[PDB]
Amino acid sequence: SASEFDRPLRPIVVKDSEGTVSFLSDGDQSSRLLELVKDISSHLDVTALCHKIFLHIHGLISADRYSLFLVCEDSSNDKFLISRLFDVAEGSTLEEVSNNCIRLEWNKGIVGHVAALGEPLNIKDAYEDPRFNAEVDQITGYKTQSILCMPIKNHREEVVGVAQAINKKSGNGGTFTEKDEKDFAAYLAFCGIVLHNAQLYETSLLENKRNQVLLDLASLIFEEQQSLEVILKKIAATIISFMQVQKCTIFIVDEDCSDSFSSVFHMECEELEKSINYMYAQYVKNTMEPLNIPDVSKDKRFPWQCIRSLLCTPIKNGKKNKVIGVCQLVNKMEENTGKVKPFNRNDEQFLEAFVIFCGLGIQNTQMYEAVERAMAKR
Amino acid sequence: ISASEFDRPLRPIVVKDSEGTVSFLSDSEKDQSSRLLELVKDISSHLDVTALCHKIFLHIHGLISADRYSLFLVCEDSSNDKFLISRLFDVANNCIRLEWNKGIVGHVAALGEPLNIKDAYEDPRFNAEVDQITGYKTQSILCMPIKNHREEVVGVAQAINKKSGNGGTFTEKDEKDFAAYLAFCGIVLHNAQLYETSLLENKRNQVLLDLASLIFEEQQSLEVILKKIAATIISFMQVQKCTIFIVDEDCSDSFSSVFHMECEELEKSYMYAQYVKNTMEPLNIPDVSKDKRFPCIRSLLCTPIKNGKKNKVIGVCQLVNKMEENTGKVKPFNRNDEQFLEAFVIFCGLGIQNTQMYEAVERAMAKRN
Repeated sequence: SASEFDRPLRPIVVKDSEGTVSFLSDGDQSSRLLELVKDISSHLDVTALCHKIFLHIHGLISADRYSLFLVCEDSSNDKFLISRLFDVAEGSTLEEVSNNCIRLEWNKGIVGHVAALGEPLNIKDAYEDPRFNAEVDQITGYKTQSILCMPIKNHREEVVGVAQAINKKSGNGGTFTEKDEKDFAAYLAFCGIVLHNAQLYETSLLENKRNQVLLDLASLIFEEQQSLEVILKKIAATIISFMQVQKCTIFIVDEDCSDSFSSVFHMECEELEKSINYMYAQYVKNTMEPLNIPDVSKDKRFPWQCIRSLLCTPIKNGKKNKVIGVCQLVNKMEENTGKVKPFNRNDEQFLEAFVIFCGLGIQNTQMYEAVERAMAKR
Repeated sequence: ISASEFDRPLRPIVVKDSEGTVSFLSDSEKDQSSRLLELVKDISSHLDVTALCHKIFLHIHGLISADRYSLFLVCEDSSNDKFLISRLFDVANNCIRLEWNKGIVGHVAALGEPLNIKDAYEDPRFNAEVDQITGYKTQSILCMPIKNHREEVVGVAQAINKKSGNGGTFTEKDEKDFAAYLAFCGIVLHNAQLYETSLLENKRNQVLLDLASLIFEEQQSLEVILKKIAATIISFMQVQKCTIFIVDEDCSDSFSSVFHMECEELEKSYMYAQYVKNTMEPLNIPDVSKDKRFPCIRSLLCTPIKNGKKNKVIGVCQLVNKMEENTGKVKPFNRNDEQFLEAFVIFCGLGIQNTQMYEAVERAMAKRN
């Protein structure tokens, strides 16, 4: 389902030349340093690679608590760091990676900001920092003294990661060295590269999986193109499922009266599945392009549980001109919340590809029902 | 766009499940001590295998000092038969290709040990045909293996003929400097390959995705549709003849009838099918004239078009003479070639199947008229 696909990926489908539409795209530290870079260099797996980095910074330079952060980016290009790899309280755990996951939005927090500016930070007293949040420090009676918080960038200087060290170990009540930066920041510069390769590889693995899904759904709907009702159910069921939405509603442009709608098929997302607000359908037919509305109680186009976010595409046929039906998704839901987000590019992008086959299939189902209506004229 | 640009090892194109149903969800998935680093830094950014090679090529230049330099990339086809290829080769266009244990290099490949060669005209493995034709004298030779981290050999690089005052061998300490840098190339090389295989696994999904939009466009005639099918299969797979057999609708060990296209276009309308029909499984005959048949038709792929629930055999697909491009030369089928057809057959299944049902009403209506 659609929500592990929610970083930025390439289009599923591609136009060319009044785009006919297609799928097919186109000394003895220096010494040590090395031994390390070898050790990461072989990891393409971000989880795996992240662990190995976290491990590495540890004996990289001397302090009390370390933290790694990984930049992320949903499909709407909104970014943010998360970390499950967090030094805590010292002999004291449910589990390690404790089911449990920090997440800073972009530019908030000491790290937030390191990120968003991509310059390192060598604080001597955290409490002097206006972006230190002392809530944790307070509740657990740790004393956060000194902070090393450096960005990790890929070769193009993009920030992919932040990593910081807290409270330099010391028996002279000390700070983080100029040297101390360097060693830490050297080793990171390698990470930013290796890591970035890791992200790009995992994007393709995903980019794949998405297409495998698409192929499976392709086979599914195509199995039984003999009853409109039959086939819409599978389109409807299959979508509500993968898209995590609340309703789906297919409208079939009528084959004779090329204006209005002969059949209509609805489906709520606790499964029931049977046969009254045509405004968006008629728009998207007459407009012939998709409709994405983050929420309708704020869209000046359409006289205003209930219908917040709308992503409503049109099904064209073969030869790619007549809109033959329309598809109206309603109310994407944040995964396990049930909150209600707006459809982002992902969802737009999958649907677009999906209804190409939705088209083909509905069109040929209709053919069948056609011939069947011939036979019952004698 | 040819089956043949996908001829390396890939994930299973389909998983079949406890009981019939093939899915596409596959792979269960979501000092120069300091001077070296400058070098490692520079390659590690690269996931393009070309671009990463060109880079390794340069580095090795500044790394040991020798007259002619070359770097060799291991390769691999659906069938797991490794060669080496190379387009970076000081002769100080064209692309070398060595089979697996041939040559010096192909030997250091296959043994993945280095050869440090003091005079070349002594090593058995050497041959002077080329020195001779061209007037070079090969002399000393450092040939080193490039391993990724699991110690497997992904490439070979070599340096021929030291530059010296005293006339030089290749130093106990040149070997090291080299092997060294080569360790890193191993690992980066490997990932870059890994990346591209992925990239390739996805271009595959879009070939299918495409050549399914193609099929299910109109399913209103068994004649139309098999043309569309065969036509594409022939170009895609690079064979001379597609023959689609459709099992008798009615009952059952017959063959209703039969499209057959060869590879220029349209004129249409005989054992081999049979065997698949009955077995229910793909058939791979390298040489068609050395099996269980008695006999052009040198090479045979026959795949069974199954059906809805994937337990009956709707139909059968067969092709003749896989012929590598750059040639025309005929040639057997391999895992790639099976796999793509294994997939393309599914949709073909539903494709056909669904057209059948339509004609089953064209033919209900030819009982009146």
